[PDB]
Amino acid sequence: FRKMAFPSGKVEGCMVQVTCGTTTLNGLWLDDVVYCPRHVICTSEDMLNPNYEDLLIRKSNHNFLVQAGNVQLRVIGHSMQNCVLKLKVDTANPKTPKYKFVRIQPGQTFSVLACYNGSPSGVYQCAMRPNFTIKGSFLNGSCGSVGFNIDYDCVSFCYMHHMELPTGVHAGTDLEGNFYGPFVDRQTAQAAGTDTTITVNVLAWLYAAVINGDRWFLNRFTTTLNDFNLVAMKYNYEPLTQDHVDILGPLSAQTGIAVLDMCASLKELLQNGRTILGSALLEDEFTPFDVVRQC
Amino acid sequence: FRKMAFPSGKVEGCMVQVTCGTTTLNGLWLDDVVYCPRHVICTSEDMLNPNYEDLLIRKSNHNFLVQAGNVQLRVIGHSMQNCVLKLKVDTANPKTPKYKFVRIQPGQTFSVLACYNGSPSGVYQCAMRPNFTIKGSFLNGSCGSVGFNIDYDCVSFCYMHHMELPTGVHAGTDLEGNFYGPFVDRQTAQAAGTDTTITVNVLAWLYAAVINGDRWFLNRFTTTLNDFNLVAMKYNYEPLTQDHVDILGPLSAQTGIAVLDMCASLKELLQNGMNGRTILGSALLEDEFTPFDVVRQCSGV
Ligand SMILES: *C(=O)[C@H](C[C@@H]1CCNC1=O)NC(=O)[C@H](CC(C)C)NC(=O)OC[C@@H]1C[C@H]1c1ccccc1
Ligand SMILES: *C(=O)[C@H](C[C@@H]1CCNC1=O)NC(=O)[C@H](CC(C)C)NC(=O)OC[C@@H]1C[C@H]1c1ccccc1
Repeated sequence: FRKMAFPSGKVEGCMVQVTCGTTTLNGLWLDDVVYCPRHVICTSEDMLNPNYEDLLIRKSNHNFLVQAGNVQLRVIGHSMQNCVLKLKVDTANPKTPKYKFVRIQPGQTFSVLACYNGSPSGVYQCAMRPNFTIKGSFLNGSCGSVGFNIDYDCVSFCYMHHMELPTGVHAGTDLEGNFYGPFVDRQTAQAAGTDTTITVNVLAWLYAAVINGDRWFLNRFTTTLNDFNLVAMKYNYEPLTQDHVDILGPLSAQTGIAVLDMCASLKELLQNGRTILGSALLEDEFTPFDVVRQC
Repeated sequence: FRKMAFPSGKVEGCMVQVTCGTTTLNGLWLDDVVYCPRHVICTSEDMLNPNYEDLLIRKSNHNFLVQAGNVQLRVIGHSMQNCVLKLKVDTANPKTPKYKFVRIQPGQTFSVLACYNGSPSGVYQCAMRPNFTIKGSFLNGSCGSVGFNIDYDCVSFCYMHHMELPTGVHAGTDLEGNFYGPFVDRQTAQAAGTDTTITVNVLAWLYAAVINGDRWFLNRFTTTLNDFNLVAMKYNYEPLTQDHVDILGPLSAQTGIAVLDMCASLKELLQNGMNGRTILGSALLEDEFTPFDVVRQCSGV
């Protein structure tokens, strides 16, 4: 059992290089539109507190250089939607997949195709935290990298990268330019809330382990929802609902471990602390969906 | 800092489905050849101890169903090379990347494109353990999935998946059909040796942590290759050579922390544990990043 990204070929086809002044970053070319963070129009000074409306007024279509390999695309329109720029280009991406824009929920996962200069460097899987940050690997030039899931041949884009916070975690927008969490695209110190642990994911992981041999944490003891949720309240785990139980229903079936048998194992691991799938810590960034896909 | 696979696009376009009998697995289609594990030609009873020569003799081209997307590729020939089967096909993959076949060294890493029925489902990063196994995620039907690196525009194919060992680790071959390690493609309990921890990679990871702000484990001490190696041997860490030191040179230069200083820090961590702290978020020492891995990621190649 491994943390696993989606095959990223479908997204690589959409990545382009967008340049404006001395600023360059990555764009998402879908049909005849390139999506990219709006702070591409910003200079050094401007970054501390830009007026994007006024700054955009100062830029014409020709100030934007969209590059797809050894091919320049002509920009012919531009519009600001929230924190993203939509540049209309004269050419439609032949490699446009079937795609949709979604806004995922915290606790959901997606893959990230980290890019630089419109070229992909690597791929990894992230979770959206309850405080609407992600733990990534992004350097300067990586803005415009996107997060996505693949259901069938449909690419669901859900994230576009804009910034690092002083803690070193990351923040960005959906593809309509709306930030996840309270953040603004300005170079100021910004706090994320206190985080918490995605209980439903820890359970699915404990299922993943069982399915893959690790079984030492199981026990004869059992527990109720209301009982488990006092323990969880104390260790800063999200409370478990009947909706979460039902979500875990399918892994319960494959294993014959009732959800609340597994919650008993988790109460005990929480109160008393070997390894589980070779981790010394409880992993909370696999969803039930992820666990079922990989088993 | 993250465990990060190469982008897999160039490889997805080479994955096909190969079926022979009730047995389906994945093949790698490059130019006009499809490469896959040879046990695709086995049934149930054959698995326990097959004579692959005899079994391949009794099979013909029409016995191999190769599907690529929604297109059926006509097989027009079949040879065996070591533990892999080469199926010549009527059409050449128009999506054949520039590629090479390499046999990687233990301690080196590579990306795995996990596939089922010729369809990619996922991608992750692995190391060739010193005992020539890999800790992967492989189910039935995943055989023929490949591991690879990208250097330049060239895909270097280094691994093709064959089997799971009793302990749960995985074993396979290079793309010429030679297994990494002492393993055979037969349904029998098979031992890998005792595994060791890849010391030069652990050091590479400690550099990655310093680069990313995690510094509590640095100390003012230093050591010698010889004095460190006597500790390494005790905790089943590969011994460090002057070659490993020079490989770590570039990361030494960027952090201005001397290799043997970091070895002093590793020494302390092994003898004292992590005292409850973490490092790059981990409660254990990671050994599946090469120095090359850390540099590619901490500089954006
Ligand atoms: C993409 O253009 C880039 C990616 C950043 C680069 C460093 N790591 C990353 O993920 N984005 C930016 O540089 C941001 C542009 C603004 C928001 C329009 N700015 C940014 O990320 O600044 C880094 C964090 C804010 C600074 C900070 C730390 C500690 C105390 C105060 C401020
Ligand atoms: C790919 O077709 C498949 C992938 C395996 C299946 C389960 N997990 C995997 O990675 N390969 C095979 O099934 C192998 C074909 C043989 C070599 C002809 N066989 C295999 O993987 O056996 C599973 C483990 C070895 C058996 C075992 C355990 C304990 C004691 C004795 C034997």
